[PDB]
Amino acid sequence: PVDVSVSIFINKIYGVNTLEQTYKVDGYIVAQWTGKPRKTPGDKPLIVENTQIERWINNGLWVPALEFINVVGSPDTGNKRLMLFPDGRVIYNARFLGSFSNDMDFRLFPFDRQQFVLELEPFSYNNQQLRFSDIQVYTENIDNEEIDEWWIRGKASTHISDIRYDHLSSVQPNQNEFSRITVRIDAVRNPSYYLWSFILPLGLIIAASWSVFWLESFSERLQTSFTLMLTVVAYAFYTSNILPRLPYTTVIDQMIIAGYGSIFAAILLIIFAHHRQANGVEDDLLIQRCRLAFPLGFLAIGCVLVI
Amino acid sequence: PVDVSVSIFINKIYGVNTLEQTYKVDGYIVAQWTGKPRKTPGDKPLIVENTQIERWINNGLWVPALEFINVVGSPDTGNKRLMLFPDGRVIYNARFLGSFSNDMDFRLFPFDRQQFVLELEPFSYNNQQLRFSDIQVYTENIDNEEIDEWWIRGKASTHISDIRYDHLSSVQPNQNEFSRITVRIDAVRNPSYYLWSFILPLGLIIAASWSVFWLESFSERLQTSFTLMLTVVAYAFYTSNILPRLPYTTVIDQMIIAGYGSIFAAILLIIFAHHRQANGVEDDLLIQRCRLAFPLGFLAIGCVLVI
Amino acid sequence: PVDVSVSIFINKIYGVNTLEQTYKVDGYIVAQWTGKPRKTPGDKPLIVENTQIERWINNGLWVPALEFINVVGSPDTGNKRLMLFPDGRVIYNARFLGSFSNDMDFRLFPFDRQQFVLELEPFSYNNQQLRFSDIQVYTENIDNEEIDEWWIRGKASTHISDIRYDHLSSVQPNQNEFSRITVRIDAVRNPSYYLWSFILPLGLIIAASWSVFWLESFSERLQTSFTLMLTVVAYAFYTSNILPRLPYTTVIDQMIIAGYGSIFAAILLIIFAHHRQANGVEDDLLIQRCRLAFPLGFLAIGCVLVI
Amino acid sequence: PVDVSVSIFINKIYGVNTLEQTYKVDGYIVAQWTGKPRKTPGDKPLIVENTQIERWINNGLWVPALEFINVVGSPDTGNKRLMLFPDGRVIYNARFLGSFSNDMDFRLFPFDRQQFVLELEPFSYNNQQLRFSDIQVYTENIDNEEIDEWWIRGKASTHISDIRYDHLSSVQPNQNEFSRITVRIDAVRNPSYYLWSFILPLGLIIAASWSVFWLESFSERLQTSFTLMLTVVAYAFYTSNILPRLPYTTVIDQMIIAGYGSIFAAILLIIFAHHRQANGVEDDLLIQRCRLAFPLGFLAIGCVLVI
Amino acid sequence: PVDVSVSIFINKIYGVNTLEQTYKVDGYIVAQWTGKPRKTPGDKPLIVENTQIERWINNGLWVPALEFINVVGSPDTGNKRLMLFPDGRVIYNARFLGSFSNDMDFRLFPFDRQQFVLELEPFSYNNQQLRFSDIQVYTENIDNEEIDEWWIRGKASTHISDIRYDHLSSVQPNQNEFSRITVRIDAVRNPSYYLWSFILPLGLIIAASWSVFWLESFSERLQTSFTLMLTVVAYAFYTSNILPRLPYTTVIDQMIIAGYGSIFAAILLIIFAHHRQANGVEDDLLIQRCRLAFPLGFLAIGCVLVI
Repeated sequence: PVDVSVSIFINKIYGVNTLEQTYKVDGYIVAQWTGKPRKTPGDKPLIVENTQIERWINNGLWVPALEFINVVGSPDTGNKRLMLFPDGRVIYNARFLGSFSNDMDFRLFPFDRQQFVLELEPFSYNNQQLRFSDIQVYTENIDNEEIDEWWIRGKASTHISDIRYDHLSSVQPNQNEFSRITVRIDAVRNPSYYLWSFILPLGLIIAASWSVFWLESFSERLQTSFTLMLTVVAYAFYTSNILPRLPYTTVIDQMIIAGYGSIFAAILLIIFAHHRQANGVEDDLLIQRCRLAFPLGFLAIGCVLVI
Repeated sequence: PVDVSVSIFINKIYGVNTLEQTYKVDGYIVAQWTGKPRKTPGDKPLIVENTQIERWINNGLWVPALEFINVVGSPDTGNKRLMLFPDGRVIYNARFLGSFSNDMDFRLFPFDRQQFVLELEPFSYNNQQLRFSDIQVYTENIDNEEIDEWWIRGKASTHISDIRYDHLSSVQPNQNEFSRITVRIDAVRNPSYYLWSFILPLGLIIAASWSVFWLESFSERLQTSFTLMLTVVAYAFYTSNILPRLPYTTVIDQMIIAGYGSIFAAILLIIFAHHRQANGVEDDLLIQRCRLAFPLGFLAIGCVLVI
Repeated sequence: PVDVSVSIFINKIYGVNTLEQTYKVDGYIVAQWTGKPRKTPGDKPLIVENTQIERWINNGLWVPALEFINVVGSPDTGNKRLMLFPDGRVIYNARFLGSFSNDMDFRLFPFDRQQFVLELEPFSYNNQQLRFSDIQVYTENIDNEEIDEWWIRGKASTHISDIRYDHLSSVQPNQNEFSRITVRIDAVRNPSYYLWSFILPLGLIIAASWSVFWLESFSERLQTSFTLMLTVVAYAFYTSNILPRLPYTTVIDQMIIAGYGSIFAAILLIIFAHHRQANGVEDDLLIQRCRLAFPLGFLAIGCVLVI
Repeated sequence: PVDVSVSIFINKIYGVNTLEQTYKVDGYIVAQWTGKPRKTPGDKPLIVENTQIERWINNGLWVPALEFINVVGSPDTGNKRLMLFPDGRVIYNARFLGSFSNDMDFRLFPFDRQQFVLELEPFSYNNQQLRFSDIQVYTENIDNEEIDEWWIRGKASTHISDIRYDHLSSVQPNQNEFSRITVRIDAVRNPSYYLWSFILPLGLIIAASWSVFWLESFSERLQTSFTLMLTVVAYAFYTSNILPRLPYTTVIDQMIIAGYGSIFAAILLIIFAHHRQANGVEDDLLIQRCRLAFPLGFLAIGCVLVI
Repeated sequence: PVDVSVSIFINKIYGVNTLEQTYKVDGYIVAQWTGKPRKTPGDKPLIVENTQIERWINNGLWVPALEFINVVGSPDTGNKRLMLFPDGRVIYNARFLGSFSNDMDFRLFPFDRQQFVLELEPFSYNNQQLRFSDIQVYTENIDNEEIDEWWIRGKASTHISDIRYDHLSSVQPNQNEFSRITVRIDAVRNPSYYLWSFILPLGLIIAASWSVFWLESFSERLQTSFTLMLTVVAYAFYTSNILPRLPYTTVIDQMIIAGYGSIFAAILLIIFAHHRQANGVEDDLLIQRCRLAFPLGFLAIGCVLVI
């Protein structure tokens, strides 16, 4: 059972695809195991770069393929390197840039909490053939959080485990529990842009919506909300065009519907005040003057939308 | 006639292109057949990964090319693996991510029922040369439906069949019935986002559109519906920018046309009310009070879209 | 002069690029020619798939490169196959997906008539060396016309010709008339979508534009025409953002100009009526009642533009 | 010093990238030079296609690499062909699609004059080793300019020159004047689409903007210009979203700014007219009748833009 | 420790990705070192182009892989060349196009000062094996600044240094200090487009926003600011649709927020004017006359952003 030691170096995690639930990761893989002692030129370890690695394999060098389980497509592999030591040991070092998959929940945008995951597992060798001895991940990140889209929080989380597959080859003794490495990097979204450029003005839009009750005439009260209605649509447009596409409603999407709700509610109330009367122009002096009622009733509905 | 057993493992179905009628599928293919017994090291199966497979083929290993009939372009092949057994049997395992084609009807969007199809067929070997014995498809997906865009319903539809080509090679006896595996996975679109962020507020727009008749003056009644027209255009725009591009009208597209219609009808009625008179400002108390006539008359247009 | 038989199988024509005058074609090419008889294992036809073809070419197998004259870039080749018959004949079969170029006029969009073209020609062997004997094209298409963007007219038109190049190598006898196969597929755009979702609502806009004349006051008449102006711009935006990009104006584009024209023309009349007087407020009783003049005057200008 | 004759065939120039100053060219390069006499099969010239050229190079065929100096990235090479003559001469033929760079000034859009340039130069061989004897360029183009985006003007300008590099290897005699072929093709933009769908309606907007002075009331005069301002915003949006992205202002971009100014200037006067009084509402009968002042002052300021 | 001299030629820096913090660089690398003296054909230096370089590596030619540290993905390599001199020395010349990463601060857009960086490091050989002797970078650029998006300032900054890695093999002597070349190119953004087409009219919107106080009636004063609000919304959209996406607010983003604030302040003031009274109709003749108060009160808040 060959013991394989892994070391992952993470350079950059970028380009999150919200729709595809995807993120790109650039870095290096280092895999080490001990083989049969070799005769190296001179006696210091022998270096075999890119092209030449295949040539060594053709001569029977065992270099096991390690698969990125949760990779989308196949990674762009940069430089490959084999370091052959005379005492037997082998070090496979290669740089990669890959597109990775993971379950991502974006409901509480733009205050989402995400975790970037890497899953490594031998493609052909089961737990009894190839075994992951240990793994350390180096997240060589730091500083300038206010410049980056994501703020990495913890340090790299690591777990070597054994994955059992129920439907495999015509093999029955016990060859089915491949050993799998799982790396986890926690991150939080930089909410600064969405607060100041979306939440804030949306708030002012919704706030200024309530100012329709301070209008004197009914004709004024009603027609203005059509302009106000037209505003929320215009804002829904600007929102939807810039925010990331998802198959569900976010906090902001809820806020927009709530905006649509306030205006349509105002429309009903304004009409109600005017034509529900006991003479003709009896605009319910108090209901037309609900100028504080549903702004704070909106603060009640606002606190429940979070609940 | 070589009997081949196939097993498909579906990891991810994502990235639907509505216009090209395209969807992406990531997974593994496993194909197995029994060859002439080989003498493997020890007696345990011999493993051959990626690069080395080609070399073995040059030495006379028969590894049949299985074509994905309904693939767009050529799929990204990840790791390749040949498992050679001493008793003869051969197992081909490879990871793939491909863009596949299938007829997709998006008329009743966002309430689609779609089906993702895979069609496997040997590229050069007919039914009498190579025949598909059986296939099981493993959709190891489950849970968290409200996070994913599509909801997979059944397990997997499977069908091995024989395709006759009328125009083929220089063969006339019977080399023309290639065997095809056809895998079908049914899915329904997650309508949650589109209902709350598109359907609902559109309804309120159309709803509030009719409130233009509760205006007192003729000028108020008329001028306001222009703002209302401008509202539907703005909403039609917001719709088009976000929704999937199609070469036909959807339910949503139809609602928008209906929006244009309701406003245009009111325009006609409002002008009519004022100018259908025996003096000049005889605004027909019944027609200016079509405040219940065509709002629920629109519910007839709504039931006709359902019929 | 080697006689070559060609068969093109068209699977899907999609992805028309309006600006580049380009369309994507997925399908198979089959080329057959008769060489000197071979000794195949047994006597059974020999099959050579992908990788192995190059090995045969290195050993002196003549497989002429057949170039797609009008392809942009180089096509995505799927599976390749050499079928070598013992009587001599050789069959090259390969799947391809390519982006093809052709002159495309989109002026009378969305009512275009286009034709999808393929041009095959030997890359290195002239007519006296290699000549295209015959070609059949199989467009295994039919049905689902109102689900698809294009309606195919013919089945497939073909023309084998000899292309004379006037400026080539320092060769003078007669080596310059390469034989070319040209396949043509006629198609018509399904204008239904653009009619209901673009032509129609634009029409309602222009129509309701004319309703500016049923307004009483001058201030109403003029101020309303500014909201009307803003609506057409809103529509111009919505149109261009969704419709295909071209280097010229379409039928839809002209309607938009016509909308702008009607309103600016209306602006001129409305101002004219008020200030062209014999007192100050003598609004010309007939010119203010141009409520029918240019609605049918636009239908006159509209019907003349069709000429 | 090997005399090399080159012939460039241009099939298609498309896909201008305004920001990157890039354009795509599809075509063929043909290179001919005379080597030491060969003994060819039969005695007529030998043809070598794609794959086989590398094999010939491995056995000592000198095929010099010709670099596209102004290519961005590395070109899509189609078919390669070596034609080996017994009298010595060798003819290299290959099809290419490449993205080329050139300084492109788009200031006077959509009335650009552009020139598409190709620069060819040997990668490793200087003027005394390899020299370009002559070059002819064939633009096999013609007809239907009103169908294409760019109108090719000239035929093709040609220039073989000697390029001196001052910093190369530690080499000193005179090995620094690589011979370079420079192909230039002039073209003019088809302004039809931009004129009718952008210049004109923008023009009508700016013109009709001035109709703000024929309004009676101050409130009307002022409030209308807010709708007028909102229109230019809408138009700026529609323009910029469709127009090519640039790092400078175009003619059309200038038109838009001119619109903002016309409207803001109107706002200032309208406020000015009103509060510059001998009572409160004494609007200077001539300043309210600046209905002719700055419309023709706009044509005076407009012609200065030509200066 | 092999002394390697490097020379980078920068052709084009283009395509900045604001979110990914990425820029594309086209150019050449030249690497020179002295090997063991060779016997070259004739006696003049031997040239080895593209394909043949691998062949030399197989026969034992040491050609060290020099890795681009801050490269995203793997660069597109154009022509490769090995120049082998008889005295021993070897020169590697290769053209490259790569996407590079660097910390990029875009806060003060469109007035960014950016620096484009290249980082070279040997992939497999440490400081005691391979040492960077010296490096010169040639940015053969100059002139035509008003045409390009970025204005290159310096002549290019250099830093040859030694990077220590702390976590590698079970190696203890001193092999962990790879030598790294870092090239820096300073650049400034061409702000012209964003000033005239974004900064300028946005200011006019804000300026004209204040003109709401020159309105006489209360309803006019209040209702007009809703058109004004909708305009800033309209403008926020146009800004966002054209300007580059970032995870933080820029000056322009701030200008828009300043607008939303200015208008909301007016809404509150206008409402305040109307209802804070000692009679009923005391619309503060003085506070409605803040027509100069917060135009300069906005200039007080505005000048604070410079400090």
